[PDB]
Amino acid sequence: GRITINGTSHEVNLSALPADISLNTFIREYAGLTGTKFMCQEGGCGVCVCTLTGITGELRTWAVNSCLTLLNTCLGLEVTTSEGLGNKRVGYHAIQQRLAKMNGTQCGYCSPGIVMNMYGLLKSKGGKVTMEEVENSFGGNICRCTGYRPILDAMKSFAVDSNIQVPAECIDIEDLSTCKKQQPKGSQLYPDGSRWSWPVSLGDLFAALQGAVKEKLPYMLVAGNTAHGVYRRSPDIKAFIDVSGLAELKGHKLSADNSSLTLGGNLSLSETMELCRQLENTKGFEYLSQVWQHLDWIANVPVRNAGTLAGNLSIKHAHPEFPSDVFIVLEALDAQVIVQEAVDKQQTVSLASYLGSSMEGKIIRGLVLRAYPKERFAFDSYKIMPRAQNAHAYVNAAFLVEFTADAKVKSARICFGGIHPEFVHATAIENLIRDKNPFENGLVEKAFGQLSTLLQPDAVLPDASPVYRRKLACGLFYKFLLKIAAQRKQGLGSRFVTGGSLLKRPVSSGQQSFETFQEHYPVTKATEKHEGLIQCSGEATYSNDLPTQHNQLWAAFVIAKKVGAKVTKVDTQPALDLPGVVAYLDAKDIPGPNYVGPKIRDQFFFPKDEELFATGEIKFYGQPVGIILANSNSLANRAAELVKLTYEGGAEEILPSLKAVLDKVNKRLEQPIKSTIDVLQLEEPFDVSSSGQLDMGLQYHYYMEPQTTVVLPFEGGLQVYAATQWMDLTQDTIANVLNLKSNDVQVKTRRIGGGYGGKATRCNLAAAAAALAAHKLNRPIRFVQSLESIMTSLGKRWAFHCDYDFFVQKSGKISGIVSRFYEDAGYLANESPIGHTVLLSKNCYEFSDNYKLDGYLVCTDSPSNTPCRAPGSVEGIAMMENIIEHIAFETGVDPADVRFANLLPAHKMGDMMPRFLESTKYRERKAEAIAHNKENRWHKRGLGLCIMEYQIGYFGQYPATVAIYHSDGTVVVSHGGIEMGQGMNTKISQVAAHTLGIPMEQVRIEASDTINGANSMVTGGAVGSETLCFAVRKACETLNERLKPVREEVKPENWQDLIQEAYNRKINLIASDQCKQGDMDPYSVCGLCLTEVELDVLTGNYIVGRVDILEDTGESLNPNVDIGQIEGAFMMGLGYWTSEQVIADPKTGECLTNRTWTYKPPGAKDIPTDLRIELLPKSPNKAGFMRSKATGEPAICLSIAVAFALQQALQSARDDAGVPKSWVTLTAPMTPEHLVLHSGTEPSQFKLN
Amino acid sequence: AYLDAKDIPGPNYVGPKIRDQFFFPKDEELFATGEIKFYGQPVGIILANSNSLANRAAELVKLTYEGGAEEILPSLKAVLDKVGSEAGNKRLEQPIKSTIDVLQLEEPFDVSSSGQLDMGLQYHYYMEPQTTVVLPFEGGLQVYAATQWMDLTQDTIANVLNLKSNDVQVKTRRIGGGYGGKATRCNLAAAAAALAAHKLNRPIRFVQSLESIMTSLGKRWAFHCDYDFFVQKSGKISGIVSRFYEDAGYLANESPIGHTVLLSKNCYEFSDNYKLDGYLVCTDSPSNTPCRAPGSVEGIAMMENIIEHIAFETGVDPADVRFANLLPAHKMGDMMPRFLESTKYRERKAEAIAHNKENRWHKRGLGLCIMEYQIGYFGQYPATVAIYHSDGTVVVSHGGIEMGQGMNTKISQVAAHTLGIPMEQVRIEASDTINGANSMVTGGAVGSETLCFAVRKACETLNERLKPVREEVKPENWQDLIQEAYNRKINLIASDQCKQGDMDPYSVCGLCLTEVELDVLTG
Ligand SMILES: Cc1cc2nc3c(=O)[nH]c(=O)nc-3n(C[C@H](O)[C@H](O)[C@H](O)COP(=O)(O)OP(=O)(O)OC[C@H]3O[C@@H](n4cnc5c(N)ncnc54)[C@H](O)[C@@H]3O)c2cc1C
Ligand SMILES: Nc1nc2c(c(=O)[nH]1)N[C@H]1C(S)=C(S)[C@@H](COP(=O)(O)O)O[C@H]1N2
Ligand SMILES: Nc1nc2c(c(=O)[nH]1)N[C@H]1C(S)=C(S)[C@@H](COP(=O)(O)O)O[C@H]1N2
Ligand code: MOS
Ligand code: MOS
Ligand code: FES
Ligand code: FES
Repeated sequence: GRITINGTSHEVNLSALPADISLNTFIREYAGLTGTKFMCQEGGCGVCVCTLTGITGELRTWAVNSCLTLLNTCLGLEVTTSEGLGNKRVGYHAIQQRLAKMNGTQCGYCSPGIVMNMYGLLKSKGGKVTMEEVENSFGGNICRCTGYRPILDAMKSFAVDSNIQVPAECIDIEDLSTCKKQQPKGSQLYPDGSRWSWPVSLGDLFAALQGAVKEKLPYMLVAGNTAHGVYRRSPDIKAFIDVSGLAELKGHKLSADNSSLTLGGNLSLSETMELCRQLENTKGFEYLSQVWQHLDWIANVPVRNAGTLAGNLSIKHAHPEFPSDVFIVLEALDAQVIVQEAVDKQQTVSLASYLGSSMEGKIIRGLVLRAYPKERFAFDSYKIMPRAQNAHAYVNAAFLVEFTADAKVKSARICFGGIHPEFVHATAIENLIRDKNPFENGLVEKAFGQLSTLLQPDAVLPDASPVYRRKLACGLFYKFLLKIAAQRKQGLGSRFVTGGSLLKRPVSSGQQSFETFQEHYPVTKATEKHEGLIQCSGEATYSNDLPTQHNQLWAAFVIAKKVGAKVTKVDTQPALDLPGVVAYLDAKDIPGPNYVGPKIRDQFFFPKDEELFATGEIKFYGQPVGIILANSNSLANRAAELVKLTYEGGAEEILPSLKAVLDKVNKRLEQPIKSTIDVLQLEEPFDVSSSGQLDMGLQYHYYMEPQTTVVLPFEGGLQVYAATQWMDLTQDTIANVLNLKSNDVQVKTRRIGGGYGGKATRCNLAAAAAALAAHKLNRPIRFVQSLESIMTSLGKRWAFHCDYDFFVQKSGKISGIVSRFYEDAGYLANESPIGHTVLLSKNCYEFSDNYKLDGYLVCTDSPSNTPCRAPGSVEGIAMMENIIEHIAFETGVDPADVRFANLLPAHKMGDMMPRFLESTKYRERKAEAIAHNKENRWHKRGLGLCIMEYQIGYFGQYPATVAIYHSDGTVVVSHGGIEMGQGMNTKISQVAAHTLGIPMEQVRIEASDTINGANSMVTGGAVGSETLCFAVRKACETLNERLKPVREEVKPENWQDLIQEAYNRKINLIASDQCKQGDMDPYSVCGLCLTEVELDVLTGNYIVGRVDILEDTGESLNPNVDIGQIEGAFMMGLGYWTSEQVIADPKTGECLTNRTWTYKPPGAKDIPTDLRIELLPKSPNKAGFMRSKATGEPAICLSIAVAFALQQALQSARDDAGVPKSWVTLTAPMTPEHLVLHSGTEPSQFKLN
Repeated sequence: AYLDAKDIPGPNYVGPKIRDQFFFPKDEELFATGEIKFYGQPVGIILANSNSLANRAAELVKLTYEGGAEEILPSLKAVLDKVGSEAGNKRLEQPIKSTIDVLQLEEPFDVSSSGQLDMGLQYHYYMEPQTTVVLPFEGGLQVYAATQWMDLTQDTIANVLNLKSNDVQVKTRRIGGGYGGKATRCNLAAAAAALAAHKLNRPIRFVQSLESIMTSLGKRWAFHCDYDFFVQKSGKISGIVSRFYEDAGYLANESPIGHTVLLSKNCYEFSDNYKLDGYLVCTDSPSNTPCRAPGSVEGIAMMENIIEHIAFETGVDPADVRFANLLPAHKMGDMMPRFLESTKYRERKAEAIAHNKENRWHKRGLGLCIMEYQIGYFGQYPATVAIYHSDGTVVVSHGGIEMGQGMNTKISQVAAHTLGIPMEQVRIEASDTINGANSMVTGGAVGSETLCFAVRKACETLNERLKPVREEVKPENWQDLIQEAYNRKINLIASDQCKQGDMDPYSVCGLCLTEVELDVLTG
């Protein structure tokens, strides 16, 4: 057994490894290379992406997901990880260096995956790509920090057509212009009774396959192992047969007369796509440009490189409910399947026949496509997704229409997926249009109506509403007829034409405007990130990058699934029967209080008791009752699912959502905010009044580093390596739950791969579980929570509902507001954001005894909700800006004019807003959207304006130690702050360098720990960076004071001499200080966003176009850091208002949206096409630190501008639909589903003229 | 792999970027490049996948030599026999020239004699062998070094590898004995392990075999003394002439000779009547290094041996020769009479002489030694102390190295005493180059008390901060005080140091009486 990684050979003893070990597990735990991450384990996120190289007799390199690829299919290949491309000593790779120097890495957890995707892309294309291709290729790489713009600028600069400005220190890429697969003979047996075969011929395959069938072994024909990503591979699989090495299952044959194309069953989707580009200029196969487009909508680059045609169809075969895009395309083209059942025994059958017949002992040998000449055949297809890429379809469709000489239908194949498991063809519609001209009077009207009636979609959560899916399938057929009308020069009505087009998305771009002041350098300089290069190279270590410890085990939660019930009996035997499963631990094992929190509690974070392990009534679906420990992460997760719980009782009403509780209205409601106005008096006169609602759901943090703690038993205490924003609380919780001394519980947190609030407190269920296990079993424990564990058992941004009345003059001037809001706490009242909702409820508007505000905390049967970027602040701004927009709507006054009518006097927003509307050309662009909306029925433009005054305040204390080395005058800092991607360390390095008077490069920041970080408050509130900067500058001012007398006496010529002279005098070159609440004055951050959208009314899909952001950052400590904070914050908010959606099962309470398959944050193509950010000039802060303002949180509150833009577009559709002019409740999120449901569209409106 | 001097990025030099006159006056190579200076001089390293294989493979690397020394002179005796005791040769220096060119007696004498004192090398025999483990880490190095001086280990590695000091982090939790042999000789293995870790980008473990340690590394400096004494019948010293020679091995670095001179008079009275000349001798042998009480051993040995020789020439009892020479109104004058009385010296000394008259082949002996040992301070030593708000437990991380001498035991007592909490509540964490940044070597027997001073001072800062809170809330217990301090955002972390001059120097008086029995036929 043999694999090459980064140019080094590894002998693989297969007998000793799991049969199903992933390339990821092998890379991380056996080669010891921790650059390659994991998070989703299912192909959706990209953090695990590496490249394979193998033998036309030429070397091909392609990206794969290391989490999905099985080690045993990689034998003899060369594996490349980020570490393989460069490192500090040998020099960083062009791609690594370009991503760091162009500000495309924050937390850094996605950076290696990004680098290796780009490497894969460049190598597969002989180093020649377009900017468009580069932007198309990162659908599989989720970044939660950068908003992707700088990632796209960096990677686009490698393109032949690059128009990107590259920094002059960036090196040039090597020439990329254009090892053999190992295939042992016979099987390889495994202790557990598993077999691998590496057949070279079809004879060998059928030997292996007949073998497996006769010994009654469940088998798998292994290509990419990507199907696991969609439906988990059965544990019952014993015979693995690698088919990635059979030539006979690859390749293609154009028939002699160009009448048919035969495709290898196990061509990869990427190979099928390259084959499409080659044959799309061949008469009769021009339609393969549409097949290419539909394959480009499937999954992402690495899944398409690894995944195969036959693999996909095998999913459809096993799972009829699976709306395969390969299936719907091939069914519409009447593809034939070559089913082979021995070396000399094969049948060519219809797709439908393949699907209806057993495949036991049989393979797909190939697929047969016939020629469809351009003018005689119209072929088109659709995949409507909730975001731009890498999301399964609401509905997909493929349409094949043959036309006779006199423009009539000879035949039609009209196919939909996402309707119901037995629906394929719209048969009544194919028969309707047969032998007719589709454009003849009344036919399309009759066709919709009929189609609308025959679509009866199922309703299996978490799939979208049946009503949306029916309206979508109809709109798609309409869209097809509009498109082919345009192509065949059939007359259409001016207002209907664009209905047949897909939205224009140009190559995205950004602009940044900011000031720097050389007189403060290195402060206010725009710099790379302190850890940028180590983040991109995979040198940077996170908690789970700790090396393999001897006798280590992995932990996973065992969960209760019955809300209101009590667990009376636990059977662990099925878990413990698996070899490598060691133990189960529950509440009975906890020495100390069964409590997740500190010994001394407060009234904000910790007012309500929270168990580590449930001992009473189960409070939510997913509540942990214990942990399994096993010798692999895979086995721990699988064994934990096998522990059987017996329940006694159960709640007869489960209310797992804010809507469920409020619809039933009580012990679940508390009223922390009670207005001093009992009834609004409104003595002022008013011309317009109305009532409305605002509804905003949960948001999953989606940090790319999962919840992680490693605990080592050490010299009678514990060493804890925790991904936490608050080490002190981790330490406190572990010491309390185990009855230990805190000084024996040492926590080290060098960095975390994002937190956004979700690692403030929810890190401690896993940290305390891991520590419990390490303490009891006296062994290292690794607890890397699965995405499903995190999303099922841990909380999220609090959901928000508001009911309001407003009373205004015809100018939009507010006479009164009554508002009631409810925030969804989950099952515990802890960590309420309601204070900040109230703080920002007035935004920048003038009130006078005329704003009645009542606020309720609501407990639901769901995980305890937690802080998420700008908690309370987002809802406070959303609430007030919504009412502003609703006012504009009812009064007919422009939204800028309602804001002007209501602004506070003598206010910064009064200078900023007019200058912003001037520079963004707001007035002409608003008139433009309206003029366009008048000319077009199915494509609508909106412009949304959001303004804000965000409050910044300080809390807690943060220590910092600074030491100068006498050897060379270089500096180290270890502090109580956590670097989570926000550039705390970058800013700290500039401040230490500025204060001491030395270069930035001479400053290094070390790991945060419970020595130099003892007692430190949680890193959050956006003030972390400036707070640690205050601590470090104070410590450095102490060093300066000690150095001053040595300066004056020896008058040194340089820093090295000053420091050695101070060492000779025994000056202490170590200073420890802190920053505490009150060291700095609090302040506000004013921001404005203008967002432009184009809405496709028929699908609900939109493209966010130009976005303009102006924020007061004061004099920015680092414009690069602050631009990146604004883009990231805005983009997380753009997610909240677009594609991110959490669905709780209304009968069980289970969080159904619990993996990448079912939860969709912004991708690379979901961002604004034109992102322009301005840091306000000539605006020094009188308060805070060094004239600067925080940037980590405020911009997420401006993101509702996107919803305001879709709202204008949706209102224009409603107008055209004849809906009486009426407000539609704004919703986080504004999904395609939401917009089609409220657009007033009816299939009777589907006209050609 | 095999690595040698060709693979060194920076200077081929074991030591700091900025050198002194005591530790680093003379060039020392990591790997030899021209003339081999001693048998066992490393020229490179082999790296292998086990300790056994690495050691076996080292012996298989085939060296070809050219030329070779006329005469190899590997011991103090060899250099003095071949060169003579007179310095007018590159191998002999005279750091100590008596201001007396020739001794003139201002007192008359009844007995004169000449003698020699010969003391050889001593191997430290630390039970943990010379050990360094180096990990590549975020473009830098993590260094797990068995060292008495992290700062020198960091400085040396950073210099030889052309790295920033802040990218070379040394952690030393404890060592299994040092006794001076891990002050500087640790850095041959540490520099080599780091070079390999940096070049090969893998973890390197260097655990030096006993043979490697005793062949390639130095030892307690050997001592030779030639002396004349001139005394009265009583044993009262009229004059001494003393020449001594200390064996440096091939380099003059880390001379103990200054300490030999400081204790040469021990606790006896002299009047411009002690001629002392001291020579440093370079031998074809590993560079010799500090070993427990370097120079102090030889200085006391020299003076006490002269007392014992005087005793034997005059027939006066060794205690009585000491009485005749004691400095006036000295602590030793109070201690020695009480010591001789309580040990029953006079009786046991007579019992041994009586036993010896009766038995030809089984002889008894009684040996008396007295000393005044000088304790002085040098360098700066940092300490960081933190109190946890959760439970009031305390952690310390400092620039001292625990090598068994009980430094952490004493620190915990002092931190506990200063803060007013039980000892059990105090933990000491590993020494590192962050909280121990720039810290001097742990040696000179003052390490423990110097760190105790640094820790006490940090704990006094914490008390000053706790004082206002204690007077305001009048707490029932320490945990309540600490949590109230945390509530008011009092900083419960303090960092401070102890430097030379913070405490006053002093002497340690001691006496020893030893009884032996000797089998004359076997030895
Ligand atoms: C993140 C992600 C997103 C995706 N998005 C989409 C999407 O939007 N639309 C969509 O349609 N699909 C989607 N897919 C599915 C993807 O297309 C398939 O997983 C892939 O095509 C499977 O091929 P494979 O080589 O990986 O199969 P494997 O997992 O290796 O094998 C799958 C099955 O096929 C069988 N098999 C393999 N070769 C043959 C053969 N020649 N004859 C018979 N049986 C055979 C095996 O026995 C096995 O049971 C997605 C997958 C992932 C991971
Ligand atoms: N890259 C990155 N940026 C981030 C976060 C994060 O986890 N990763 N957290 C956000 C949140 S919720 C806060 S409170 C701040 C935390 O750091 P700061 O207080 O130093 O700005 O950064 C913000 N920006
Ligand atoms: N157990 C033990 N005791 C020891 C040593 C040692 O290595 N181990 N070294 C000795 C030497 S040479 C010195 S200088 C000191 C070092 O510690 P101290 O200076 O704090 O007493 O302890 C002495 N006692
Ligand atoms: O305070 Mo930010 O971690 S929700
Ligand atoms: O000073 Mo002791 O380390 S020879
Ligand atoms: S861990 Fe592999 S794609 Fe997410
Ligand atoms: S930098 Fe991309 S996920 Fe944090």
